[PDB]
Amino acid sequence: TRKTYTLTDYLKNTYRLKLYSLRWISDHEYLYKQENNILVFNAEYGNSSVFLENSTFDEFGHSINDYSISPDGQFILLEYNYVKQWRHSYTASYDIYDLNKRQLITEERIPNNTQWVTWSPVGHKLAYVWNNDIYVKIEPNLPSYRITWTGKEDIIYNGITDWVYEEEVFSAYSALWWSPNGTFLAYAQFNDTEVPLIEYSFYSDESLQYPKTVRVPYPKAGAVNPTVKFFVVNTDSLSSVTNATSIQITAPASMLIGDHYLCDVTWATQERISLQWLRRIQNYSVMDICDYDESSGRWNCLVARQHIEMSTTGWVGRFRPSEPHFTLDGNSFYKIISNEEGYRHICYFQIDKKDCTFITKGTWEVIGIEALTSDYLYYISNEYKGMPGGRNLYKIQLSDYTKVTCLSCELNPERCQYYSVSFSKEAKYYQLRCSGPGLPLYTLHSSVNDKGLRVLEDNSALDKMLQNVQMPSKKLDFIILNETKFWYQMILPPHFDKSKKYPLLLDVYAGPCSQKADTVFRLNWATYLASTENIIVASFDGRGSGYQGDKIMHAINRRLGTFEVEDQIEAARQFSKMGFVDNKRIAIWGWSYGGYVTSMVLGSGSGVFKCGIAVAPVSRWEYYDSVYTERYMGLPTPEDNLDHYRNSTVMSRAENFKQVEYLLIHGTADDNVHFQQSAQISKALVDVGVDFQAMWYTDEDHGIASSTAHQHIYTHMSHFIKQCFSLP
Amino acid sequence: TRKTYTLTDYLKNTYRLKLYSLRWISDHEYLYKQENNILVFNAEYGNSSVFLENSTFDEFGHSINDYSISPDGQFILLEYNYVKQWRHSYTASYDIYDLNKRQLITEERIPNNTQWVTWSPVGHKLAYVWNNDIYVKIEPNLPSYRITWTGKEDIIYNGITDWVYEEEVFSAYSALWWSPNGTFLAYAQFNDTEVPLIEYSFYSDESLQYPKTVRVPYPKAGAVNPTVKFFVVNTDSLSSVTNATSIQITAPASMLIGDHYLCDVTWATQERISLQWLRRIQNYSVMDICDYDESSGRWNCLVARQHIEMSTTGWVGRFRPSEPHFTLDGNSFYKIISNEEGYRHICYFQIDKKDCTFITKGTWEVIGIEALTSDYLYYISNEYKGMPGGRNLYKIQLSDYTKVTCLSCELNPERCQYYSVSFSKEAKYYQLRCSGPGLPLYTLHSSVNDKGLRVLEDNSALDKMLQNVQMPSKKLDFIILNETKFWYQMILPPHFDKSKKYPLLLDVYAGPCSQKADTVFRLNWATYLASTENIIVASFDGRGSGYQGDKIMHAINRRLGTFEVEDQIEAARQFSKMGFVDNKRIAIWGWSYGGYVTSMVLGSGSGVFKCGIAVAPVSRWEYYDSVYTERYMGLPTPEDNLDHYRNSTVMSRAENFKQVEYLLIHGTADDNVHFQQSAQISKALVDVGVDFQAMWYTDEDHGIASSTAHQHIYTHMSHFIKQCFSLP
Ligand SMILES: *[C@@H]1O[C@H](CO)[C@@H](O[C@@H]2O[C@H](CO)[C@@H](O)[C@H](O)[C@H]2NC(C)=O)[C@H](O)[C@H]1NC(C)=O
Ligand SMILES: *[C@@H]1O[C@H](CO)[C@@H](O[C@@H]2O[C@H](CO)[C@@H](O)[C@H](O)[C@H]2NC(C)=O)[C@H](O)[C@H]1NC(C)=O
Ligand SMILES: *[C@@H]1O[C@H](CO)[C@@H](O[C@@H]2O[C@H](CO)[C@@H](O)[C@H](O)[C@H]2NC(C)=O)[C@H](O)[C@H]1NC(C)=O
Ligand SMILES: *[C@@H]1O[C@H](CO)[C@@H](O[C@@H]2O[C@H](CO)[C@@H](O)[C@H](O)[C@H]2NC(C)=O)[C@H](O)[C@H]1NC(C)=O
Ligand SMILES: *[C@@H]1O[C@H](CO)[C@@H](O[C@@H]2O[C@H](CO)[C@@H](O)[C@H](O)[C@H]2NC(C)=O)[C@H](O)[C@H]1NC(C)=O
Ligand SMILES: *[C@@H]1O[C@H](CO)[C@@H](O[C@@H]2O[C@H](CO)[C@@H](O)[C@H](O)[C@H]2NC(C)=O)[C@H](O)[C@H]1NC(C)=O
Ligand SMILES: *[C@@H]1O[C@H](CO)[C@@H](O[C@@H]2O[C@H](CO)[C@@H](O)[C@H](O)[C@H]2NC(C)=O)[C@H](O)[C@H]1NC(C)=O
Ligand SMILES: *C(=N)[C@@H]1CCCN1C(=O)CN[C@@]12C[C@@H]3C[C@@H](C[C@@](O)(C3)C1)C2
Ligand SMILES: N=C[C@@H]1CCCN1C(=O)CN[C@@]12C[C@@H]3C[C@@H](C[C@@](O)(C3)C1)C2
Ligand SMILES: *[C@@H]1O[C@H](CO)[C@@H](O)[C@H](O)[C@H]1NC(C)=O
Ligand SMILES: *[C@@H]1O[C@H](CO)[C@@H](O)[C@H](O)[C@H]1NC(C)=O
Ligand SMILES: *[C@@H]1O[C@H](CO)[C@@H](O)[C@H](O)[C@H]1NC(C)=O
Ligand SMILES: *[C@@H]1O[C@H](CO)[C@@H](O)[C@H](O)[C@H]1NC(C)=O
Ligand SMILES: *[C@@H]1O[C@H](CO)[C@@H](O)[C@H](O)[C@H]1NC(C)=O
Ligand code: NA
Repeated sequence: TRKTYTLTDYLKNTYRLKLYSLRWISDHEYLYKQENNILVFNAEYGNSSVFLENSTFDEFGHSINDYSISPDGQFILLEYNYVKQWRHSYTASYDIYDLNKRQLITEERIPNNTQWVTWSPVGHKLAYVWNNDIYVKIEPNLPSYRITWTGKEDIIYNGITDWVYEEEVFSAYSALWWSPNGTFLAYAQFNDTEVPLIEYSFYSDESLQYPKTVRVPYPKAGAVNPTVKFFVVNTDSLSSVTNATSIQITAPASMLIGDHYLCDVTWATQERISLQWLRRIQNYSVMDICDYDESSGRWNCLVARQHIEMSTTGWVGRFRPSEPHFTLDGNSFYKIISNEEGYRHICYFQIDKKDCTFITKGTWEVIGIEALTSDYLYYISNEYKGMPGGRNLYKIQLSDYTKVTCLSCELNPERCQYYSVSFSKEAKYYQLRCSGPGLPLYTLHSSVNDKGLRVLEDNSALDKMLQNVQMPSKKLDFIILNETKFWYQMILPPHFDKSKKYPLLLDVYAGPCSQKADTVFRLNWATYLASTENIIVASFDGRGSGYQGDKIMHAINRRLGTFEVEDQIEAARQFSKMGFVDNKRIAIWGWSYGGYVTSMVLGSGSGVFKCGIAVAPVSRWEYYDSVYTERYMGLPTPEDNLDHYRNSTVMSRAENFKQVEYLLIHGTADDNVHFQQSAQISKALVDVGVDFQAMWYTDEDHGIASSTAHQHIYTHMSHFIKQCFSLP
Repeated sequence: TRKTYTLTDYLKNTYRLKLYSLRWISDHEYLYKQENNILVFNAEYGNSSVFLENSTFDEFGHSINDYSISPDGQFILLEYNYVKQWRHSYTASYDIYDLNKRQLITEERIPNNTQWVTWSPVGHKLAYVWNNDIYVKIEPNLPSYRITWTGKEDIIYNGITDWVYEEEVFSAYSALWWSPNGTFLAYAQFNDTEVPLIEYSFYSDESLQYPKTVRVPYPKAGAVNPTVKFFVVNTDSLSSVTNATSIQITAPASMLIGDHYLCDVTWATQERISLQWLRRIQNYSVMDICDYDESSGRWNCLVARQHIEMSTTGWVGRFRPSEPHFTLDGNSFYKIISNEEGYRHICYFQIDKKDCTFITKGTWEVIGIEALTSDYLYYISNEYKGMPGGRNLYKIQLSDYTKVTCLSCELNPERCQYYSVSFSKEAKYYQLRCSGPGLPLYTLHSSVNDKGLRVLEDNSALDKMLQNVQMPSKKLDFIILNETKFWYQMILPPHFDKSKKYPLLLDVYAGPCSQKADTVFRLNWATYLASTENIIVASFDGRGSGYQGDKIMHAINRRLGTFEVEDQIEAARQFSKMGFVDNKRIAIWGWSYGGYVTSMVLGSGSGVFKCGIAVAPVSRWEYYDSVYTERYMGLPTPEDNLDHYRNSTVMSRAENFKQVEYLLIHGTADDNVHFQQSAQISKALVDVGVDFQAMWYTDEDHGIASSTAHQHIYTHMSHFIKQCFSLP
């Protein structure tokens, strides 16, 4: 009998997915790491040469974390002393290696404790942030020019985001944007002076006698938010003036009237930048398009070029307004926006005309715009077979919108229903990355004729390994509720027999615009539960879920902890009705938003679930950050939505936990969902005399992702589920 | 069949011990609160009068926490708005009621948030501490005189202790000492300027959006300690026009050479005060005896009147040097010190002679001196039947030390083997309080011929209730380790059958000078475990335990986490070989020092224990406070005892937890054993891949003592022990 996929398999990564991570350096060449050597590949022919031999930095004296080659290929930026901060942020040391001299640069080094570094998009200028101020080096071995003098720890951030902008607005630590040819450097400045601090203990190595208190400016719902300013500096003037002026571009009057955010920065041309601003009530956004005025040295944004994007049913964008993609001349752009039917499609704008033209339509959504040439726009959508959980690449002819070609749909339709893409610098080539439902498959293609050039990685090694394993299967389908299709997936045990009754674990996330039913191939905890423990692991996309239009997505507007919670309960009831589920053994688990929904479900008194596990749950919306929470909830004030903030807490449901077995887990150094949130759940449970199981993870953050903690948490959870389900 | 003593019985206090808490107000009368009325009793005859009717404060408008009648009976201090701080400290509001004119004083009230208040020992003066400064009121209706002006939150403490002095030196918040007739007020001042702060989160009610950070000056082992000064003020010469003059009494030269503590203050006469000082290396202490100089207004401590107390085998005193008991003229005193055989006995000192004379001797110890007259000294000891865990009252004739009379031994030998005592003002009467092995028994006696006047409370009500419950029994016995007897107790299930095998829980504390094997009657968690669950609950006093001489007590000097741990393992090994113990079901548990020892035992690799529970454990001595830790461990420096600090941690034993089931529990707001200690244990177990059970208690302190948390922890621990022992 073939072995199963065991817990140790998952935790030790015995069965490894191979990737093909390339970095395009031109329109026809990419870099790829093979046996620690960096190789340069010709895309057209597939031949390679050694770009940088793996012995080059043997005598460097530090383990190199990552590298970045300058666009002109003259220098390599070496990243070491990597110290992680939040989801995206980290600090590091940096050295620059001169590739032509084959020599490390030892003068005017990037300082230690540098927060962010980026090459210009052309050539080899560098911008970096150190002690919250911006510096620019025109040449790697020459002195830096200081751009800002206002940086102040935890207070003023120049060219980097604060906590909430990193996590919820930009999905990045960086807050600087080079113009296309590197002449201008645009940047944001955040001011957190009056933003309250989250404070928590960090215990460190056992050698530390007194715990440290970590203090991070973090606006919880309704609290004082950071303010923001936007500036542009001419880097070509730095060597000519003692102190080059950063020119401010102010937000429009419609934004200045109240609290607001900077939510997008996109350069259109060498002398034109677009900015999107979002009101703190996030159903109203404004794009300004601003041109450099050579005579005054200022940036001016004509009101005739200003574009309003608003929502009557919810917030603007999936998580924020979408980015524009400008035509080469910068006089028009394409942007994903919600159409009159509530489906997200590509609209084409002229910069000085307010009405746009939709170039795609239908009951499906465009996921992203991937590339734009003079003749074609390339985008990813879930159109194919009406499956919201699939992804394919399409090409639309700009001179004739009726001509739309699916580039990926039929390449391998059994194996490949979920694609992403990486285009070369001017879109001459593209790499397709298939991520399921079969094993991932990486292929290279030429744009001139859309022909497949070669297979880059087909995971044949893993395929061979998996043939000797009793792997689970995945079912993706839908149920019909109130004449609406809602999609679900099930990870099914090997040799699945529909005449038997299986225990079921509902794996929940269910946040707004989430999607937990898809065609992606995963090797995870669920794989083990199904393969070794014969547990069905199900997920369901109910009201609030994404990629299916605004009627579904905006259903939870101002009402988190309602329909998305109810729909998970209803999904479990419908799974029972299917006949192969032991109704005495239904469980639920989730992380973060999934931890909140798990806890809300367990506290609902539905009687459907025996047990559940919440990891790093939100418990009360007033504890979570302003940008995310208010997007869906508005403000926690009596004039706005306080009543619902107060009605949607886990704590208020404490008495109902007497009916279930609950395991509550949280990292003590979670900067995102504060340990506070679980500390309040446990206290409410103690106060009503509810017994439950708990586990804290010392010094772990939201990811509980250290090697040892990751192994420990899944091991602890596995015991809990197995006990609940009476599994030996 | 009759009922057992259940978990609910323990948690809801179904079976209540009655007390008889009296307050002596003279040599002949005491106060006793009965049905919220305060009565005055005549000791000779037992007749009473109502002193204060319960309905006197019906319209008060605040719930009264406690009361304190002035020594002259003219006034009553009413305590309300009680807010607990640490083990002893709290703040409260106070009102004074005039018992003669039957009215509340509304003039010059004691302020809210008062930290400490006390009547003078004679009359009706008041001293109180507010905002860390001392105030004196000569008459309750008159303005206070401000004594100190330097008080500053968390920095300068006048007349109250800081955290470490409260917990580990004085066992009290007060640092004020009135002279016997109230002329002088002596006080200490603590300076915590350079003492580091422990910081931890406090979550508060759900409504609090951001957790608070609590910061407490707390010296961990080897850190900067508070400094201390001592002063005396004459309260008879205070002025409304001039600031009060406090006279400093400085520490002896032998103390000033390095870090030191003030460890005892005891008035001898109206004009003579004794002080004991202790070096930070706590094996050297000095008593000064200081006389008021009426012509200069100074306090002079003659060097000829200094008394040195030191230890070559350990520290000085059980937890600190003992208090002196001065004769009427103050020219001599009696003090418990360790004799040349290492047994603590009463020594008689002349104030100006170096050599003292021991008045008691033998292989047993004096527990405390209780009263002193010109003819007799009254003391409690464990001499009787050579049982270190029993306690009886004795008197010794001061003119002939061979004449020692036991006053409690034979009163009721079967019921009463553990006594404490409360004497009237000049020792004319005494109340005996028997606390086991039978139900507590309170009796009143006259000293002149040791007549047993009357039974005050015999708990006959509880006896009647317990007749219908299957109660456990208690065996107190000894084992021999290496020619020395060491005592243990077992709480044995009802109908105990030595032909059956019972699971066994070892209930451990095992701190230095601890005693867990005694004759005290207790109704606690162990009562339930034995009565209802048929578990034997054993405790053992091994090396380091108290009341059996220094050979045993000082065995762990400079070596915590060694012999006291080994001896618990050895006791369990011996119990496991008894015919009535199931060697497959032996568990261990304890709180604080007991949590440390439990964890050290579970990490020993002994294989004797299946499971255990540690509650608020110490895990590493460098995390614990200076005064306690250094008493036993010296300083954590390479030149002193660092090596042993480093090899006595729980964390180093983590790998050995692989073969046990462990439950780790800690309150998040424990100001004493910081949550940090358990946070480091859990991290070490995670790092070696050991699974275990955990529970945090949000906002609970060292006691985990709120009604709801208390019920929850014992419920959780009960489930854990029952699961471990396979009990339904
Ligand atoms: C891949 O092969 C091509 C062509 O075979 C290489 O391009 C150059 O080809 C000329 C022939 O005219 C040779 O003289 C050179 O060796 C090549 N140029 C350079 C700059 O090396 C190409 O180099 C190969 N690409 C890689 C990445 O190895
Ligand atoms: C960041 O914002 C704060 C206000 O939150 C600014 O601080 C104020 O500055 C003015 C001086 O121009 C003072 O009069 C106020 O006392 C300050 N207010 C507070 C609350 O501190 C600060 O100048 C801003 N910093 C930057 C670089 O823009
Ligand atoms: C470069 O120019 C900036 C902008 O004028 C200077 O920043 C100002 O510095 C002064 C005092 O040092 C402050 O009063 C202003 O509030 C600052 N303004 C801003 C926008 O930061 C900066 O100091 C100059 N650097 C040098 C070397 O002169
Ligand atoms: C990058 O773009 C910038 C902005 O358009 C160019 O700078 C301008 O160059 C023209 C010459 O064609 C001058 O008339 C302007 O004075 C320049 N403007 C500014 C603001 O500097 C720049 O030359 C381009 N760089 C390269 C390398 O082509
Ligand atoms: C202790 O606190 C109370 C409440 O602050 C004080 O009571 C007074 O009455 C009301 C509320 O009960 C307050 O608004 C007044 O400010 C209080 N002041 C006075 C002068 O009556 C009470 O006075 C405080 N006691 C002392 C001794 O300061
Ligand atoms: C308490 O004791 C003090 C000190 O012995 C007494 O104060 C002395 O009293 C006599 C008068 O009989 C004076 O001659 C001394 O000068 C006083 N000394 C001081 C320091 O004040 C005091 O009388 C006693 N008080 C009571 C109420 O008995
Ligand atoms: C008090 O205890 C200390 C520590 O046990 C003793 O310290 C001695 O003196 C120095 C301290 O640096 C050490 O080098 C010696 O090794 C210690 N002597 C020993 C262990 O015998 C000190 O002697 C003690 N004091 C008394 C009065 O016994
Ligand atoms: C966990 N799910 C917590 C609590 C509720 C929201 N949340 C977040 O972390 C929100 N931040 C993001 C928002 C989206 C989706 C997730 C990844 C992210 O990068 C984009 C950040 C969570
Ligand atoms: N056992 C728990 C923790 C950790 C180790 C010492 N400790 C104390 O609380 C020490 N402080 C005292 C505890 C006991 C015995 C002494 C007097 C006491 O009041 C009660 C405080 C020391
Ligand atoms: C970075 O730190 C190291 C070690 O402290 C030091 O030797 C080096 O000079 C630093 N580099 C720079 C660029 O400051
Ligand atoms: C934005 O939301 C608020 C609260 O729901 C609402 O009052 C306002 O009308 C909305 N704006 C738009 C354009 O829908
Ligand atoms: C007790 O009795 C005596 C004499 O009978 C009496 O005078 C005295 O006041 C009484 N004491 C009390 C406290 O009632
Ligand atoms: C307290 O001690 C500090 C030194 O730690 C000293 O500077 C200060 O004066 C002291 N304060 C008082 C009131 O004694
Ligand atoms: C008493 O001392 C304080 C503090 O030094 C001072 O403010 C006050 O003026 C003094 N009062 C008199 C009467 O000297
Ligand atoms: Na009697």
